[PDB]
Formats: sequence, C-alpha cells, structure tokens
Amino acid sequence: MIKIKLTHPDCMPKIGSEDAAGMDLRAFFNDLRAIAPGKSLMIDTGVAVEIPRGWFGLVVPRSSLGKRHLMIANTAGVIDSDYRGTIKMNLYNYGSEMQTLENFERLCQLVVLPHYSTHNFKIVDELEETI
Amino acid sequence: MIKIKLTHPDCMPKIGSEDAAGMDLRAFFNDLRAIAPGKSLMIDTGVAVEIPRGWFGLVVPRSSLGKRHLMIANTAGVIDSDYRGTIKMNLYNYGSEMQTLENFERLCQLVVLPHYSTHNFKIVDELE
Amino acid sequence: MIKIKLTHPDCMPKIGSEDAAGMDLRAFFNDLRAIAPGKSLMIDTGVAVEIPRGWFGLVVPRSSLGKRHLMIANTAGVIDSDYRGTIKMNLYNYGSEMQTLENFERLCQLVVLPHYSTHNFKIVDELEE
Ligand SMILES: [Cl-]
Repeated sequence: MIKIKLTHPDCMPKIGSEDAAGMDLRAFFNDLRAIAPGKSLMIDTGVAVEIPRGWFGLVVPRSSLGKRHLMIANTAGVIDSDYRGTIKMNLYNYGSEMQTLENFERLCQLVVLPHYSTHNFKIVDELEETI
Repeated sequence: MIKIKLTHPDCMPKIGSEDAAGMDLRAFFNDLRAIAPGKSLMIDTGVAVEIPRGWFGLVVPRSSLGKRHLMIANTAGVIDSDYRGTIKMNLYNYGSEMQTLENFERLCQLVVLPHYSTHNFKIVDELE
Repeated sequence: MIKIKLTHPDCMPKIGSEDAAGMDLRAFFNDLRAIAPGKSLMIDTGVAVEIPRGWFGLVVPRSSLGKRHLMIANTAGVIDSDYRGTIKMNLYNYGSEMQTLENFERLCQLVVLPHYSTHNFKIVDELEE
C-alpha cells in the first residue's frame, strides 16, 4: 500500500481505471506560474508519498504536455521510497510561446515501479561474454 | 503474453535477442516524413497492444534518435493495459537540422514493465 | 546480482541507502568538459554491467541536472541484460548558458527494473475490449 498526504484535498491525484499505470499529479501554487520559453519553474504538487521499499515513483509528463512543449527539466522524476517531501515537478518550456498553469490542473503521471536493490552488486575484473 | 494487432504486417516491431528490454516501434507514414527544427510530427506506429493487467508499456526513443536530436514531445509514452488504440510517437525535433524519416523506420522502443496498482493507496493526515 | 566492471576504481557508482531507486553514474574523462548551448557530448561512465536476465537498466538524469538544462540526447538510456560495453551518457545542453562537467561527477542514475520478455507476444487479428 502506497500512502499519500495531501497538502489540500484538491491536490488529490486523478485516479484512473484499475488498469491505469499512473495517477495524475496536479499543480499546486498560490500565484501565477508562467513558464516562459527557455525557462523552468519548480511546480509543487501538494502530494507527499510513502512509496514502499523496493519500489520508486517515476514522474513523467502527461501526453497532453507534448502539444504544450513542457518537459520535466530533469527528464523524469525519481521518487525514492524514503522521500517524504511533496513531489515537485520542475517544468521547462522547450517551446516558443508562454505556458500558463491553472492551479490543480493535471500535469504529470506518477507510476510506481519496482527496482533491483542497488546494494545487490559485485565488482569484477571480467564480465561474462555475450559477443 | 502480449497481444499485438498490426494495422499491416510491415508494422511489425523489430524484436532483438532474449535479453532485449524493448521492441522497436516503426513509423507508419503517409505524405509527411520530415520534421523541421522546432516542429513535431505525430507518427502512427500501426501497433496496437493488449498488455496484461499489472503491467504497462513505456515508450522511449531508440538511442539512435539521440544523434538526430528527436524526442517524444511528451518525453515518454505510458501505454496502459486497457489502451486499445495504436501506439503513437509524437516526435519533436529539438536540434538544428531537418530529419527525414523512411516509412517503417525504427524510431522508438516499447518496454513492458510492472507497475503498482494505482488503486492500492490510502490517504493519511501524516506519515512516517 | 548486478556484476560491475570498473575502468577505474573511482568510476564506482554512488550507492545510496536501501531506499535508493538507482545508483548514480559518474563522468569519466581527464579534464573538465564544457557543453555549449545546442551541443552534446558522449560521456563514458567507465562502468560496464552485467544485469541479470529478466531485468534492464534505465538511465535517467539526476534531478540536479534539471536546473542545468541537460538531458540525455536519446531521453533515457536502456541497458539490455546482454550489453557488455561501458554505459555512455550522451548529454545534450538544451538551455541557453554554458554548462561544465568535472571528472567522476555524478550525472545520471541507473535504475534496474524487470521487463516482460519481448519474445513473449502473439500477432493477433483483434484485441479484447
Ligand atoms: Cl499512444
């Protein structure tokens, strides 16, 4: 079970069908968020999560953001299972015109994925051949 | 097993070895096959997929797109296990020269991955 | 387990806690490199990996590269379980000011995730509803 702390009930991510890979995180701010071409603004979501250990949160743009020429500055967010702040979406305008955000509009998908333990490795001199 | 509907056999993804993470989705073009700097082109793959519940499809560029300065406009496709349309690749030219694409050229990769059930959550006042 | 071969000890990726999704891959080059607006550079990590079958490597930027307006030219690296070369990070500057990268600087994260076999499919005439 994932658990979710909402800074405000309207921050609640849009949940889809059972088959949905992700839930949509919403913008959360108290002033104008106007991302100029070639600039980025860190947009809070007002959603803080405990993602269970062994998993992590992948944050990517909603498909609607393609026509808006917004990307996450760091390409994709990676929310570790010990991260306790609210998720932030550092959104960059790679397009040619102003992008304005409406408070609570759904912007990014959060998909929770399993990951191999980063402790489970060994250093070696030679890798096994697959030529 | 993933069920795949092709609009035509030539839309068949390029499958690698057993160890390959992804399959290469192909352009299914009509007239426009070039993307100018700062422009985008919505490319149908002609591949519709039935992905088992509990998984999803991640659509990212092939590494060869790097050289060509093409990205997906929305960075990565997320194909839900109930999505039945064909997969689209909305490619944006972020570089400085035009990129001409050949029909059925391998552009993006589809990787099918597990995801947590988005219904499996609880809202909490506080958390540890 | 992930078998790792290092070109140089210092190429060792940064390992976080049990809670870390990925390990931080490092640049491996002698002098400081600068990447001008609109330009790209193919950074070797000096890390070759043997990822267990069933799994793959996803290489995305560190969150810190976001402010520096750097991306992987191909958006995200996909490391197959049969890839035996060193992982490369082809970094592109999409911003408007010069960025500089130093040796063994943590740049990208390598996350290792299960994938469905790409051989386990069937071409079908109709899908369900
Ligand atoms: Cl699509």
